[PDB]
Parts: sequence; structure tokens; C-alpha cells
Amino acid sequence: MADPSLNNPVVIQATRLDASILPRNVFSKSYLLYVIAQGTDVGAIAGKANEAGQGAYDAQVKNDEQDVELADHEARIKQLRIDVDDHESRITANTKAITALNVRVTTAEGEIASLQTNVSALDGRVTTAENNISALQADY
Amino acid sequence: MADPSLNNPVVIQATRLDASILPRNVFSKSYLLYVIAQGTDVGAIAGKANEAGQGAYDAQVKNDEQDVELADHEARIKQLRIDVDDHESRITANTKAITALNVRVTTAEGEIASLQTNVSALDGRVTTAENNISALQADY
Amino acid sequence: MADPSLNNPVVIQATRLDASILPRNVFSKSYLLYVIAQGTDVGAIAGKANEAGQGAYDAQVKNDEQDVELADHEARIKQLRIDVDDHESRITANTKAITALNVRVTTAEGEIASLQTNVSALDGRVTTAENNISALQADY
Ligand SMILES: [Ca+2]
Repeated sequence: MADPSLNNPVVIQATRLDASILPRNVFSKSYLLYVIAQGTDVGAIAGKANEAGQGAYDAQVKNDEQDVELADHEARIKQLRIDVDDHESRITANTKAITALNVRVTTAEGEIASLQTNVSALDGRVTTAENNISALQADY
Repeated sequence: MADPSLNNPVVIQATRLDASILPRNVFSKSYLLYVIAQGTDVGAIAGKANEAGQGAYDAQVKNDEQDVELADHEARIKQLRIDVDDHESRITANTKAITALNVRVTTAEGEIASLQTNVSALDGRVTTAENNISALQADY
Repeated sequence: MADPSLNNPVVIQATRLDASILPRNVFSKSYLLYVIAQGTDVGAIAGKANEAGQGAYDAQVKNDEQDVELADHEARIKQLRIDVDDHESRITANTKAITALNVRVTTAEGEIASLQTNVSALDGRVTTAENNISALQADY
């Protein structure tokens, strides 16, 4: 998790050099300019170090929130896997059930046709029988 | 892409400063105090730069692991997409199959009904015919 | 969003130290070695701070790209989630339809069976009728 110490800037405990206080007769000129320039530059690098700290810190907070989002996505994916596999099972079951039901209805129609033929035949024979009855009754 | 150099701190100086090693009849008060706090400040900025660098490094490592996790999530998600599309196909197929089977069962039942009514007709006419036969046989 | 200012290095006006610019008889050995070491090392700290800044920047841009990919993952996951829920619904519906169709077909077959028994009985009765009629003209 993001490290808050990166949010603490360094405050410069030194005071911006006054060019009155440097030793007069002991230093060369070039070295004087060197000390002053080094002071200013120390200030600047301090600033850069602080800003860098803040950049890395923000990178870390972003990484943390993205870690939460990644875990969430992972979980969602896993739930979705359970659901999809269950769905696979139930789909297969439904397809097989449809096919089996189809062979059953096929057999049913097969029986229906024969029943139709039989009922027609019985109808004809019954008609002939009725005619014979009427004929036998016609005489006495 | 990860830079290990960000995890390598710069080691400053060699020897620490107390005003012992300082000349100190040559330096004024303000400049003496300036040398010391500046020493302290250089130490502090070294520390801040190092910690910031390390923080950025850790941010990069986290970026790497998150990249791996992102790739994993990508593969898993795309596969789930293909699977879900397959499920869509089979579901549609099953719905259409059910629709096709239902009208089939309907016509089968309609024909069963017609066969029922016809059978009832035959069963009445057959009963009446039996009555006529029995009457013809009775007289006699 | 990524801050490009982290890629802007501090340029240190001081390029440290020469044996020409330094005072001589005034400094102690330890203090001289301290000045030299301080010169080289402060520069080094500048370099490290700059490098750290660059690292933080790279971390931020990488975070941005990962944000785009994460958003993509979010959208895809939620969409496939609703789709999977839809599949759950229609699968359940299909299972219920299959069960209902099965309940219909069982009863239909039962009715077919009853029809077969009835048509067989009618067949026998019609045969008996044929024999009785045939017998009735047989004796005339
Ligand atoms: Ca990241």
C-alpha cells in the first residue's frame, strides 16, 4: 500500500547565503562563486527530490486503487465462470432432453397413423355389417 | 520495462562533520552555521532522493505484476466471450427446437382427439348393431 | 493523468571543484576531503533526484494506459455478466418448457394406449358380429 513518507517534503534548514558573511581574504573568487552556486543548487535539487517523492507517491496510490479494481474484476470473472459452466451443463441436458422427447413424439405419431388406419378399416367393416343387418331385417 | 537503477541509492561523502575539523578562526558565525546546516541538508536531500527513487521502483514492479494480472484477465475474459457466444447459439437452437416440437405435440393430440370421437362413434354403432343382431337371434 | 514536469531535470550550475579554486593552508585534511566528497556527491544526488522524477513519470503514464485497459475490462465484464444472466433466464425457461412438454407427451401416450385397448375390444366385438351375421344367413 502507498507509502505516506513520500508526502513529507524536506524543508531546507539552511538559510539562503548572504555574500557578506563568507570569509574575505581566505577564499579565492572562483571558490566563492562555487559556494554560492552550490547553495542555490542544493535548494533546487531539494525541490526536485520533493516533487519526485510526490510523483512516486501518486504512482503508488494509483497502483493501490488499481489493485482493488483488479481483484474485483478477478472475482467477477470467477463468478462468471461458475455460471457459464453451470449453463453448459444445463444446456447439454436440455439438448439431450429435446432429442429424446423427439424420438418419443416420433413413436407417438407412428402409433397414431396405424390407429387411424385401423379405425378406418373398422369403419368400413361396420358399414358392411350394418348393411347386412338391414338386409336380413328387410325380410321378416 | 523496469529500471533496477532506481533501487540503487547514492552513497554520500565519507566522513561526517562536527565543527572540529573546521578551521574556525577563519570562518564567521553565520558562515560556520551555514556550513553545518548545509551538511545536514545534503544528508537529508540524499535520503529524500534515495527514498523517492525506491518508491518509483516499487511502483514499477507493481506495474509489472499488474501487467501480468491484466494479461491473465484478458485471456480469461476473451475465452468467456467465446463460450458465451456458443451458449447463445445452443440456447437459440433449443428454443427453436422446443417451438418445433410443441406444434408437433399439438397436431398429435388433435389427431388423438379425432380418433377418440371416431372410436366413440364406432362403439355406439357397434352397440346398436349388436342390439339388432341379438333381436334377430331372439326371434327365432 | 501523467505529469511531464517530472521529466524536467535540474541542471546544476556547479561542476564540482578544482585544485585551482580551493584555499590551501586554511583547511584541515578531513575538511578538504569533505569539500571534495561533498562536491561530487551533491551532484550525484542531483542526478538521482532527476532519475527518480523520470521514474515516477513513467509510472504515471503506465498507470494511464493500464487505466484504459482496465476500463475496457470493466465494460466487457459487465456486459458479459448481463448476457450470462439472460442466458440463465432463457435456459430456465427452456427447461420448464421441456418438462411441460414431457408431461403433455406422457398423458398423450396414455390416451393412445386407451385408444389401442378400445380399438382392440371393438375389433373383437366386430369379429363376433361378423360371425353372428354370417351364422344368421347360414341358417335361413
Ligand atoms: Ca499500475
